[PDB]
Amino acid sequence: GTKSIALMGVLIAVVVVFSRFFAYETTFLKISFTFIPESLIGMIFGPFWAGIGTAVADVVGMLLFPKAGYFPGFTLNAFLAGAIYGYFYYKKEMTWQRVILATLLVTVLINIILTPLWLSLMYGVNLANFAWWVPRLIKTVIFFPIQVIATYYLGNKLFGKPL
Amino acid sequence: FGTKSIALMGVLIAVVVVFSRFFAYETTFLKISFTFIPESLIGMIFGPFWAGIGTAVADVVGMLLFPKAGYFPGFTLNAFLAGAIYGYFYYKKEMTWQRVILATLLVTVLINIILTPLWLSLMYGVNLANFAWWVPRLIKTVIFFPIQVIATYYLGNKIPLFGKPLSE
Ligand SMILES: Nc1nc(=O)c2nc(CNc3ccc(C(=O)N[C@@H](CCC(=O)O)C(=O)O)cc3)cnc2[nH]1
Ligand SMILES: Nc1nc(=O)c2nc(CNc3ccc(C(=O)N[C@@H](CCC(=O)O)C(=O)O)cc3)cnc2[nH]1
Repeated sequence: GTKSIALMGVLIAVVVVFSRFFAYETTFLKISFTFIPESLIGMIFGPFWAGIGTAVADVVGMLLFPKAGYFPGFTLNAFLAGAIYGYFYYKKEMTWQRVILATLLVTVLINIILTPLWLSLMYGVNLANFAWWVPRLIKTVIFFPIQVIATYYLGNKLFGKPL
Repeated sequence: FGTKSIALMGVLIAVVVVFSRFFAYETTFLKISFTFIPESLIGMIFGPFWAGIGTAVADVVGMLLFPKAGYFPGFTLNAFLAGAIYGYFYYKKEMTWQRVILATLLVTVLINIILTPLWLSLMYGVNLANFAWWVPRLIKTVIFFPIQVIATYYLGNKIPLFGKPLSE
């Protein structure tokens, strides 16, 4: 489907933009707004194609802007986001309950279980430092509210040609 | 030098004990107290230092009564810190979003995550970190922190103050 493809291209483009220019990016933390386009992309296109949508959005991301370095497991992250967004959100009506438990399953399962894993995995980390976790946990706990408010709102301002 | 501070405080300590022992969720290694509401009132009423001692003793009568689960000091070290934090942010200064958040944040990080699991380390003996030994904890801290910024903020902006503020 073309129409779907145009949409996808633009959306992949926006995800790239968020991660691209307006994130807080430092060596062991990024603060971006890369959750918003991806949940719209989860809503329109559903789990598998939101998954692929965002995974390739990441790889386009690093092919363009590589200085950060490429680590495989981060693109798995992208994919999971898509699937999760899509699976919770495509396409039941947004419910505080479920903007909430999507958003939880994303924060606990990709942000504190896995991203610390990747860096640990191929950056040399003394995981043992649990003063390593303090910015990560300040953040992990501050932005969940932001994320939930924003997602709810976006969720509740026909989607397009998705599937 | 307190004639009524003692009586009313006794009453608040009692509220704390009930909220703590009678009314809230628990299992080994984790809990949701809803004692932040009365312990934050004491931040608001008593300034930091007494609120700290206030809830420290609220803990210890808490355990004079309600013996099983033993007594462990560093938990009452938590209790004094909670009191003192709510005391420092909420007494004599307006409670706004910008500061309910930074109190609830310092209690949460410094006590619920830096310190409490560190006492659970010594008593029950599981020192090591486990993905996901922690996790029910982290689930609880990240789901519930908004509940406290939305409950103590509203504690700070009320429902039917009437008589006299910030002295009583
Ligand atoms: N494939 C790949 N894509 C990337 O964009 C990438 N970027 C970096 C640059 N370094 C970083 C910096 C921060 C975080 C990080 O803390 N990520 C949080 C996201 C928080 C948010 O978006 O709000 C995470 O949990 O993943 C990861 C890698 C390194 N390898 C990569 N590898
Ligand atoms: N001194 C003392 N005070 C207590 O309140 C106490 N309570 C118990 C009962 N067992 C438990 C069970 C759970 C938690 C607990 O995890 N408390 C945490 C909840 C988690 C969090 O920090 O978010 C807390 O908030 O205090 C403490 C004691 C045993 N010894 C004590 N000893």
